[PDB]
Amino acid sequence: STTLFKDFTFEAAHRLPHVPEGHKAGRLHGHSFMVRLEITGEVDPHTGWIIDFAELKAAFKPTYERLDHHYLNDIPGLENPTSEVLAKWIWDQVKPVVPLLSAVMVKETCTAGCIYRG
Amino acid sequence: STTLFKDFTFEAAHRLPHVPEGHKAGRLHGHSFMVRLEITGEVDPHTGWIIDFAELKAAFKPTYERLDHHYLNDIPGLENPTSEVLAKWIWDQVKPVVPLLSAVMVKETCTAGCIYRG
Amino acid sequence: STTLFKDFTFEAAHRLPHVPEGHKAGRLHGHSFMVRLEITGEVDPHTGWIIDFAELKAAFKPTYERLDHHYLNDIPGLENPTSEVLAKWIWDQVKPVVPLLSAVMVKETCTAGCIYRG
Amino acid sequence: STTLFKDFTFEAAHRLPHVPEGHKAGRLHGHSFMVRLEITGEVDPHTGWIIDFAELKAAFKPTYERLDHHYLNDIPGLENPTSEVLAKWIWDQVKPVVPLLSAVMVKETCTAGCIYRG
Amino acid sequence: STTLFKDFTFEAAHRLPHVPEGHKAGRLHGHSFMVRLEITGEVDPHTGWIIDFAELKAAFKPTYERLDHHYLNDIPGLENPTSEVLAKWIWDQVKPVVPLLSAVMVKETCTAGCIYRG
Amino acid sequence: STTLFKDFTFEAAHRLPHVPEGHKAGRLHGHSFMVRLEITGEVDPHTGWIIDFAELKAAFKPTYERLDHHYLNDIPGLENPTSEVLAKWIWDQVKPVVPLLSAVMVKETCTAGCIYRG
Ligand SMILES: C[C@@H](O)[C@@H](O)c1cnc2nc(N)[nH]c(=O)c2n1
Ligand SMILES: C[C@@H](O)[C@@H](O)c1cnc2nc(N)[nH]c(=O)c2n1
Ligand SMILES: C[C@@H](O)[C@@H](O)c1cnc2nc(N)[nH]c(=O)c2n1
Ligand SMILES: C[C@@H](O)[C@@H](O)c1cnc2nc(N)[nH]c(=O)c2n1
Ligand SMILES: C[C@@H](O)[C@@H](O)c1cnc2nc(N)[nH]c(=O)c2n1
Ligand SMILES: C[C@@H](O)[C@@H](O)c1cnc2nc(N)[nH]c(=O)c2n1
Ligand SMILES: [Zn+2]
Ligand SMILES: [Zn+2]
Ligand SMILES: [Zn+2]
Ligand SMILES: [Zn+2]
Ligand SMILES: [Zn+2]
Ligand SMILES: [Zn+2]
Repeated sequence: STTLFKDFTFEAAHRLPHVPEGHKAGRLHGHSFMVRLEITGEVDPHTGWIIDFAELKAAFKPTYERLDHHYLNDIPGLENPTSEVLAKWIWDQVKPVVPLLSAVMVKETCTAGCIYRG
Repeated sequence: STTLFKDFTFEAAHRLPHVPEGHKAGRLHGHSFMVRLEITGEVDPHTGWIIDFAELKAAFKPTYERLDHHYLNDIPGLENPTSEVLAKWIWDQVKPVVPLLSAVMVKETCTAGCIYRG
Repeated sequence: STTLFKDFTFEAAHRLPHVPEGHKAGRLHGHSFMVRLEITGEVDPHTGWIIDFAELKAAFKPTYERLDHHYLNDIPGLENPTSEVLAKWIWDQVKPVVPLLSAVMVKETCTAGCIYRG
Repeated sequence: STTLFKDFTFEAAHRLPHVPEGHKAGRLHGHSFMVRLEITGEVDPHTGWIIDFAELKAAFKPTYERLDHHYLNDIPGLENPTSEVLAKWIWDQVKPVVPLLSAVMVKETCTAGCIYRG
Repeated sequence: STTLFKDFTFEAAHRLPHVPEGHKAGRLHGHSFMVRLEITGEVDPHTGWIIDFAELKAAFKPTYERLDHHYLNDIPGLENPTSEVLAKWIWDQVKPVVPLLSAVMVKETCTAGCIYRG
Repeated sequence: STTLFKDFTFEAAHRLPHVPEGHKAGRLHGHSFMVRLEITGEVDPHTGWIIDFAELKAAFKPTYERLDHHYLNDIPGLENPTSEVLAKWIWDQVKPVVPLLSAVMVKETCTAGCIYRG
């Protein structure tokens, strides 16, 4: 078994609407978000790879454009943009064009994140 | 499933008591230790998260104050303070208060660590 | 000569109001900003330090709290919140309470920043 | 169960022979490679570890010396030196001298790599 | 005084011609090179910046393309491609187009590097 | 002007003898300490360098061996081993064997350090 992964970062704004009154996350703020796409599958004997890294980047690119330098709450499905909802949403957007996807990781900060799978 | 993780670092001294005579780990020394706490669970449809990262941080804290800026060998159960032993010890202290705990990782140095699960 | 520094991270939203329209920075977005404060001065023979790292952390606190998990455009003096303007703005808030401040570095992203001095 | 891991970096050149003529990986180039060896086993009740980190390092050394500061295409088995092939290859060199080995990870760049377990 | 900086990484092979016979840098190998371009200048009142990060990026591009996924020794002026020689050579390419340039840093590996300032 | 730099890390214990009664630094503890040595001089036309990175690693080794996996307080001159004192102390050990030394930086934690320059 072989797993490949590629990391991306994007700069965005968000706010959490269902947190308690005066919770710091309920104010408009932002992060440099780290996402990791992980894919599992067979290695081709000839090319020596599961899929070209550049090909994983290209598949993620339209989702990436929509996230980077944007305000996440304005994206349908992200109206509650926690790390967990974000990772599921990314899975849902990318799984159909990367059928070998087996994990998506979202880090909001250098110290805290989330991993979504199947 | 969805996993959450939060990272902490604490600064401590320790010594390994059972290593051979010349061994550098037998001398009083210290490290910047890194701990990752991992938990696995259901995402609440309303809050959009498993628990607040800050809840996690708050639960580890009593344990954190005991490790940070201390000499590990003086803590009961850490009298042989390897990473393997520390990881299990941290699991035993934190699992009772975070039942969703699914792994603890401890890194002594930037290049070396271990993961205790179940 | 001896210089000390301490690093801080805060999560915030901002947008640049004087970019041509269509410029990515003109949209509401965010970053995990890193700030480095740098002081220069005489080491006390008794304490062995210039001042305590925690004293530096404490003098920065009221400024830190205005920036962390906030929208920077709403802070007066920050209506054009570029890295350059922000480093100056922080200098200006922090120099009165830390007279040995010799530099302020602001990093918007992991790959890009600014340093302000004197 | 408990898992131990150890990280190494080696500096190397390589080119991919089976990419289309345009492709940038077909040019002679290089990377600071990162490799992680992962072992899973029983923690000895006296030593308090699975095996010494230093032992894992000493076992990887001969493989390490072949990789470091070398051109990978000249190494038998690495004539198509992708991340995937490197992972499996390292697995193959290392599993016989470290039977606890449970994963090998190779990172070609900071944001991209691959995990192998047989 | 304000300084701004921007980091880039590129993947390249090289080798050193003037080291003694068994020296490891004399073998064909590679690295993930890191370069930091630094500029110093006045902050414009309207833009709030010295120049856009993206402008510094665009000026460096023709030079960056020559370096990434290439063999350094084949580039004229880089037949002895040490960090020191690389740093000066980048300065020499970029300085004429970016007169505000005040420093070029190169790092071959995570822990070693060089800074050229004219 | 050209400057070259090399980073090292060592694992050590210390405590601060001159902090008030309850100060956490006054307890026995430890750090992964990072040290950067910086040197400044002329690049030899033939070697393409100031000195070999490995040469600087060799000049620092006897001093490095005294710090790594050791209790700093028992080293003469380090009875009060703050970052400031340690950076001056390392300068003092390293200057006589590296006349081109222009800076020593010491970092105790990931986010706080000291730079001493003569
Ligand atoms: C910035 C941070 O306060 C906010 O983004 C936040 C706070 N707590 C959180 N907690 C969880 N579990 N998930 C999150 O995304 C999350 N997010
Ligand atoms: C500093 C380091 O030598 C010492 O803490 C050390 C050395 N070797 C080790 N080896 C293992 N397996 N686990 C450890 O915690 C460990 N720990
Ligand atoms: C998001 C980022 O592109 C935007 O914040 C941005 C773009 N270019 C920039 N350029 C400079 N010089 N300073 C900035 O703060 C800056 N900031
Ligand atoms: C340099 C880099 O472009 C080249 O080494 C490259 C490109 N795409 C890749 N894609 C995969 N899947 N694996 C690789 O090792 C890989 N390797
Ligand atoms: C990779 C490394 O072994 C080799 O490239 C190397 C070794 N020692 C060096 N020493 C100096 N000063 N500069 C270098 O670029 C340098 N470069
Ligand atoms: C571990 C940390 O609490 C302790 O070593 C500490 C605390 N505050 C400090 N403050 C200064 N200025 N220098 C130090 O070395 C220092 N060192
Ligand atoms: Zn947030
Ligand atoms: Zn140790
Ligand atoms: Zn921005
Ligand atoms: Zn490559
Ligand atoms: Zn090299
Ligand atoms: Zn300390």
